Amino acid sequence: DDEEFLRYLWREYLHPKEYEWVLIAGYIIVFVVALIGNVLVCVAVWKNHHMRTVTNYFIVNLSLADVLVTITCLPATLVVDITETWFFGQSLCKVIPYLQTVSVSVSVLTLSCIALDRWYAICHPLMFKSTAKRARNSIVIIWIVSCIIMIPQAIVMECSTVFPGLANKTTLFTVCDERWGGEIYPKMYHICFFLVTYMAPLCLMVLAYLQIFRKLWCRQGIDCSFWNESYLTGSRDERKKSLLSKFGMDEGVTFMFIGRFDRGQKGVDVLLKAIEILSSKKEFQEMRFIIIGKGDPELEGWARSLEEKHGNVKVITEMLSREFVRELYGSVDFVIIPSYFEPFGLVALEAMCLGAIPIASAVGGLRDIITNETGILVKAGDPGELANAILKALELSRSDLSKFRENCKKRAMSFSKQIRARRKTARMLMVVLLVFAICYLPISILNVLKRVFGMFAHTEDRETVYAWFTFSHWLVYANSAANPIIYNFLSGKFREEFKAAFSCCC
Ligand SMILES: CCN(Cc1cccnc1)C(=O)CN(c1ccc(OC)nc1)S(=O)(=O)c1ccccc1C
Repeated sequence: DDEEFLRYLWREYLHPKEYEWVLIAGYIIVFVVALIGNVLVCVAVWKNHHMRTVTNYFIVNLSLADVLVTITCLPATLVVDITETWFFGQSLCKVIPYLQTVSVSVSVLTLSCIALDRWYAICHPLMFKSTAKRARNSIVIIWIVSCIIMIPQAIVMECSTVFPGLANKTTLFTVCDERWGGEIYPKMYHICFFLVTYMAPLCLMVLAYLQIFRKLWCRQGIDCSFWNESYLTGSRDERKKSLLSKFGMDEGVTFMFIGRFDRGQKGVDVLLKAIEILSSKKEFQEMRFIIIGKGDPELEGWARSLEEKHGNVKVITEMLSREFVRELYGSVDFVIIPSYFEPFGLVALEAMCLGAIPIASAVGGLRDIITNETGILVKAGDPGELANAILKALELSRSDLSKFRENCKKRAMSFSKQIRARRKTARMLMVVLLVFAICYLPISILNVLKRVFGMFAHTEDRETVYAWFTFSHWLVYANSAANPIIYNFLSGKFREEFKAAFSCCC
C-alpha cells in the first residue's frame, strides 16, 4: 500500500539498465573479495614477524588504500552508475571523488616506491642502511603528496540540478560532476591527471623493472645443476693429485686464477706481480699456480715467462670446457680473484659451490659474496697484500681446510637461494604492475578522450559509452580484489598466511 507506493514512485523515476544485474553481481563479488583479501594482507603482515619487509610494508599501504576505496567509494560509484544521479549531497560530492583520486595517487606512488626500492636494492651497487623507517617515511610522503595534489579535484566537484519538462517543472535530477570555468582548464588538468596518475609513473616503473630483470636474470644467477660436486668422483685429495700429475707438476698447495688477461679489470697483473714477489721466498716452492686465460699479449708473455722460469707455475691460454673447469674448482685448494672491478662474483660462486676457497679483492659482488669464514678478502690492486694473503692461505692449508670448504659451499648455496628469492619477488611485483596497468588503462584513456579531446559530446550511441564507463569503473575496483589473489599465487608466505587465516575459522 503506502510502502509499495513509494517504491513504485522511484521505479517510475529511475529508468533501469538491461545490464545492471551483472554489474551489481560483479560489484558485490569485487566488494567482498577486495575487502576480505586486503584485510587478510594487513593482518598477515602485522601478526607475523617474518613478513616484516619493506616490500610488504608498501604492499600493506596499497591494501589500506584499496580498503579505503572499497568501503567509502565503491558503493557510491555503483549507485551513480546504476541511477545516473547523485543522491548524497554536496559535501559527499566533494569528498568521494577526492578519496577516490587520492587512493589512485597513493596506489601509483606506492607501486613507484616499490619499484624504486627494488631498483636501489638490486641495480644500485649500494644499499640503504635504513629499511623500516625508510618505508615509513616513504609512506607518509606518499599520503601527504597524494592528499595535496588531489585538492583541485575536490575543488571542481559540484552538484548541479537539472529541471526537465517542457513548461512546468515537476521533476529534477542532481548530478555530481566537475565544474570548469572554460574549455582549456579541463583539457590541461586532465592531461596532467593522466600524466601523473598513469603514464609517467608507469614508464618509470617499466624502465626500472627492465633494469631489474636484466640484472637478476641475465647478469646474475648460477647454474647449480651443473656446478655441483656430485659429478666429481673420489676424494678431493685424489682429484688434486690426479690434476697435478696430469699438469706435470709436483704435489702442493694449488692456487687457481681463471679470467681474461687485462690491466685494470680482472687483475692478472696484480697476480703476476704477487707471484714475482713470492718467487724470492722459500714458501713459493710449496705453492703451485694454475693461471688460465687469454687477452693482453704483454700479460700473456709475462705469464709465459713466469711459467718458463718456475716449474710450479703453469699457464693455460687454451679454451677449456666447463666440465674441465668444474674439475679444476673441485680439486684446486684456492681460487684467486684479484679483480679491480667485479660486479658479480660468478667465478667466486662457481668455485665455492665446488669447495674451492676464494681469495678475492674486496670489491662489489665479491664483498657481497665472501665473508671472513668463507674466503680471504684483499685490498684490490695491491700485489703485496695479495702475496701476504697467499702466504696466509698456505699457512691455513697446513691444517684441515674441510670446514672452510663446507662454509664456502653453504654460503654459495645460500647466495643462490637469495638470488632465486629476489627473482620470485620481482616476478610477483611485475605481475602486480601489469595487472594495475591493465585495470587502469580503460578509465585513464576514457577520461582523456572525454576531457582532453572532447569526445562523446554528441554521440549517437550514448548507451555504449556509458557501458564502457561503468565497465572501466568496475575494472578499477576489481584491481583491488585481484591483488591479494596475486599475492596468494606468487608468494608462498602470503599463501601460507591466507591458508592459516581460512583454516582458523573452518
Ligand atoms: C578525474 C577522475 N576520473 C578519471 C580517472 C582516471 C584514472 C583513474 N581514476 C579516475 C574519473 O573518471 C572520475 N572519478 C572516478 C569515477 C569513477 C571511478 O570508478 C572507480 N573512479 C573515479 S571521480 O572524480 O573520483 C568521481 C566523480 C564523480 C562521482 C564519483 C567519482 C568516484
